[PDB]
Amino acid sequence: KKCTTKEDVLEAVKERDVKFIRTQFTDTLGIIKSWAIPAEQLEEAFENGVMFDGSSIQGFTRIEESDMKLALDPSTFRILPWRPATGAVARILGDVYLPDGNPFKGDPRYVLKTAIKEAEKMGFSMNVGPELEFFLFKLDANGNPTTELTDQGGYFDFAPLDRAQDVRRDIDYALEHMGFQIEASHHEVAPSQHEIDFRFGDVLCTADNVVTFKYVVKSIAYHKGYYASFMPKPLFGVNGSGMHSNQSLFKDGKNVFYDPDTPTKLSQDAMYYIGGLLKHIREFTAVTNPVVNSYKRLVPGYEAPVYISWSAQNRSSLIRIPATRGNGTRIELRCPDPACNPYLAFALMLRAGLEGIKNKIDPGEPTNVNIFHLSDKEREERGIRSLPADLKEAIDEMKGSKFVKEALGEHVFSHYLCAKEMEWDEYKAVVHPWELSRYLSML
Amino acid sequence: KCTTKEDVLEAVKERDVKFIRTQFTDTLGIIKSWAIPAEQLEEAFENGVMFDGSSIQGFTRIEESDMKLALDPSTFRILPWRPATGAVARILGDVYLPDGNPFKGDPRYVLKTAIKEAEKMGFSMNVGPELEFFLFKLDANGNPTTELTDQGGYFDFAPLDRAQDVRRDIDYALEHMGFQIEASHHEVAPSQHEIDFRFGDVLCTADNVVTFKYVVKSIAYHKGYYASFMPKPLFGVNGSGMHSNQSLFKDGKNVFYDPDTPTKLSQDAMYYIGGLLKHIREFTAVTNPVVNSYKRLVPGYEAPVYISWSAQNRSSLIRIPATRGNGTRIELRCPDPACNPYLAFALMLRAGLEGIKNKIDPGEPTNVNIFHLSDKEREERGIRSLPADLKEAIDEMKGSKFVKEALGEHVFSHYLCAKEMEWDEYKAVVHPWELSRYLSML
Amino acid sequence: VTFKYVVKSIAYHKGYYASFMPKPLFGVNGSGMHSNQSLFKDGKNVFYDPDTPTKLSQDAMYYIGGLLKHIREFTAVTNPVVNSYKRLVPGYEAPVYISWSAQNRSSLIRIPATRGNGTRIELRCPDPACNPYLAFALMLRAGLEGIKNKIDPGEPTNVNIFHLSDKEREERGIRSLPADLKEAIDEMKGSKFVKEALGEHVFSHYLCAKEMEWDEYKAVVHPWELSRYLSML
Repeated sequence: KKCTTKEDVLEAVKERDVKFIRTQFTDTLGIIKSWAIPAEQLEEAFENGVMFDGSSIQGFTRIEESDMKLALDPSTFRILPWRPATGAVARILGDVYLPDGNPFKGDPRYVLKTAIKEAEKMGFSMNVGPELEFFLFKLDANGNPTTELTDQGGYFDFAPLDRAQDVRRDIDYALEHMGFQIEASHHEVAPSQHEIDFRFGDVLCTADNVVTFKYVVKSIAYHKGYYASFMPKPLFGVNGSGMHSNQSLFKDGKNVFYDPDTPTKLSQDAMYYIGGLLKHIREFTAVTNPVVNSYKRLVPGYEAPVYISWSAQNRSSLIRIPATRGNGTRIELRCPDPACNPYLAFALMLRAGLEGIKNKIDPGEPTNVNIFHLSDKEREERGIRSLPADLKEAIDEMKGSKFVKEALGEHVFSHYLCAKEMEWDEYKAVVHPWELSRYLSML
Repeated sequence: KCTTKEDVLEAVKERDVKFIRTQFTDTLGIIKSWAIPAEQLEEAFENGVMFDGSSIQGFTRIEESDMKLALDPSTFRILPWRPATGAVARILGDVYLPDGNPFKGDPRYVLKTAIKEAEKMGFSMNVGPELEFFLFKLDANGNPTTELTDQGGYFDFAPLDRAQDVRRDIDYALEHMGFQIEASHHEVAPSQHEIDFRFGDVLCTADNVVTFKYVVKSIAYHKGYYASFMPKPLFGVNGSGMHSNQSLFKDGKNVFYDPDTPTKLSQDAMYYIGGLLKHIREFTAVTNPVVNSYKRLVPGYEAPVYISWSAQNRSSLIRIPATRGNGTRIELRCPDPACNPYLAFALMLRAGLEGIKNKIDPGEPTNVNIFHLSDKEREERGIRSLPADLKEAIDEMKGSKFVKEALGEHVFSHYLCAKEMEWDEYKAVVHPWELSRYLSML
Repeated sequence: VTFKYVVKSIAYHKGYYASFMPKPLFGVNGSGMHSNQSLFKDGKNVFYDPDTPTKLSQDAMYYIGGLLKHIREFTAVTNPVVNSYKRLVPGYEAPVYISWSAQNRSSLIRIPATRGNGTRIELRCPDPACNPYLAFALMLRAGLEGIKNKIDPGEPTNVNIFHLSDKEREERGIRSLPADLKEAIDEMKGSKFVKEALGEHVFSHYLCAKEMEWDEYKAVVHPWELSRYLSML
């Protein structure tokens, strides 16, 4: 049954011996945040809100407002798929308020809700189906994460068939009976790599679910003796991990990307939505691909795209349009990796698409050729631009962008860019073992 | 018997089936799968399932990659393990392009076309396959090795230790998903085993050979061992083959049997053999698919490296067992377990059919030891060899119109480009045998 | 011959090892024995012709033509072991394509800039495992029949041969050296030119021993096979 009121939640806590409640939120960068509330404190939390330190979201960097209130949302209450001896555990989410009663604009979830409100002002709602690729590694003798493989299978192989076969099934079962409604899962291209495909769904509940997925999957794997890694590129020379984001807009339950009267059966407003996405994706690549290691995945030779193009036929464009029509018409954006903040990243896809629809942004021609095999002049003649090559280059693009600044809000915009600037400055000064291998003998 | 999607959904509910697995192969015989939650199954039966065709045909080309699997309810089978989370089952189906026509690059589709062509003459094919594997140890980290589990030989009662129980559990698991073993025995090499399955229609049999490999492997892994289907994992002992016994039936009767001929074989039996002998060189690349396959096809062991048929010599490339009647059969001995069985059985079927349509004489049987003859002696007999390595098998197949039409152009070309890349990789490797032979010498 | 065991003895005695394997390490250059040769007659270089624009005699061209006509027939002499054909793979110094040129320095046969007395032809396929007596004997025999029979070597190949298609090479008629020792053995087994130049004794002794060598190698199961297939099949 569906939890709608706090009394539904409080009744369900009683009936199922739920002993601890975990809040679930993200900081600016997409790190999963939480704290533990005993069941005994929960009714008061529904009454007065819960005070907490906003530095958890916005960092310690600046003197700003820091005592926030979490107004719990009973419809986000969901029992977690493990039963400790101590009792059942659940998660819940909420809205963060400043002491004056105004919503805190720096919560990524509020940022998505404002994009939702914009789409609603135009009569639209957005669905998303994410595709989460990940790696299943071994723990070393101390229980630490490693990159040790659990299998050497490839794309859609029925692998692994040892003990890890049971762990993979466990992860699937836990999500399904949490209530995820997985559509499918397969082995992906690289050794020990996997993909679980979410059901298409309301964008807010989807972004909420992507965060929950990350730690449920890690906890299941850890407790079985394995490690689930959402690194974009843990291993050189094999495929990285992405989070392709299929999406569509609806006007009261009618897919707005479908139009049965056109030769492709795609609507005009679908193409404008693509045009807006292609117009701004460079300016927020730092959001969808947020760490240094993201751009080791954004290199040629694998499932990762590097060139800004759209296409139906070519399964490797940045924007790909599946063959499905009718209600399930969607466009797939392939560049994002799973290290991103899904709230900030879905919100900017939605804002970009809504601008393309509002401004009639023609996306141009589709690129059906292999873009890797082309020359610069051909790409230049085609006008085929490439995504930022590294995090610094992505940051600078974002820095100059008033679209991204408006969509995210100045708080989030500036907090994000400062911290990413600092991480690159830490990365750039490191002398890597590859440098000694190449240069120590030589120089 | 599973006949309808309503039979399946009821059995899924009744037997607590929580996960369904699809089951298919790519162009190169690799087994492929994805997992469907049992909550998705009713929608899957109604709408099909969309999946990436790069699973079957690879990534090397821009071609149609959005396929649809239409689930076939009569291929639903519960797997022989019971996880705490609930039961598991495998299912197959037919693959469709978005425009609604069948996808021709599916190896199962290639076999149906051979079945469909053979039905234009009123012929149907049965297969009883004999699968050899090695039961090896795992190392400390749970990974495969070639370390022996026993030192027994042909038809020995061995192992008698804990691996005695693994072998039994493997035979038990297959029998109780409905494989109907005829017999299993220890094979010539140490730690080598063979399971002989009952005769069935070639489509059911090819589906079951795919199921068998991952079932056997998963059972062995879960008991702490490894089941290996390499052709030649170990130098200087026997390799593993997939001998493929076959019968053709018409009007209910065995096409190969004739009670009135001296050997009690029908004429079409000899024509079927002639067709196989004519074309076998041209699809050794399919029945013997990897580089390691031609370390098994060297003289000295159970492997047949010469093209000939016989009833008397057990080691001829084509053998006729003494059984007559409705069980008259033809054993084609050269294949190994790495082959795509949909592609192998279809090519055998077409080749046999070609022999019957064009009345291809098989020539004389070879009743002697072909190894113990000279190179001129066998040329006196006109006895040819099977290709000596993968590159040679590739070159024989690239120039074959029979193979190209039987597989279709998409399969033919994909298969050849991939195998050509595999050989171009292997031929540049500097092996440790070369250092041992040459480092001091040169 | 003196060079190989003097170097080996010197190296051993100082704590090192000198290796003439054609290809001891994968993925880095193999080792060749490049063979510069010149013909002389009455104290003058047969290959040099001042009055031609290129300054190469017509006899130089006939000598290259003879080498090209016959190099496939005795690659098993110039490259005599299994490991020879792991250097005869694309990507490194070693040729695999039967061509000639001056401007391209990759060529199987190259003509350096040198003119006058130092005019020479360079054959780049041999490696230091070959028998120099047999390899030079067949070099000289092949070039001599090119001069005897006025064998025209065709056009030089100045482009990068790797960057072409088998249609491009089939258009140009650029053939490949034997890819492994078995292919070289078969090619030599049928050459009447190699048999007559070497004599029945050497010809048959050499081929029987090389076939025995191949049969031993072809049956071995290599670790590369266990890495690739053991977990997969």
